[PDB]
This record gives sequence, structure tokens and C-alpha cells, in this order.
Amino acid sequence: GEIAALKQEIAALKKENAALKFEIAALKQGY
Amino acid sequence: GEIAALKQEIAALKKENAALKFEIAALKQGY
Repeated sequence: GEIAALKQEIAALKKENAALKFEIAALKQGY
Repeated sequence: GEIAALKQEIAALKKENAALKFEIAALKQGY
């Protein structure tokens, strides 16, 4: 399913944008 | 077009993951 694969990709990207965003905040708290 | 809108969304997310990633590197260089 093309739509399903495309949603999966978006899922993954959201997960990454969460993770890298958590990295930011953690650096600002640390530094 | 559902596929087109979905690709657009992925485009946007990639753009964000780039931006927040640039923020990271820039903080590590700074700090």
C-alpha cells in the first residue's frame, strides 16, 4: 500500500524530529 | 492528490530534520 508506506515514512520522520528536538533541549539545559 | 500531499508532508519534515540538525552541530561548535 503506497499510502501506508508513505504514512510509515512520516511516522519515522516525526520520531526523528522528536529525538533531535530532545537532543536540543538537553544541550541547552546542560550547557 | 493524496500521494502528492503526503510527499509534501515528507518534504516539510525533511526540511525540519535538516534545520534542527543544523541547530545541533552549531551548538556543539559553540559550546
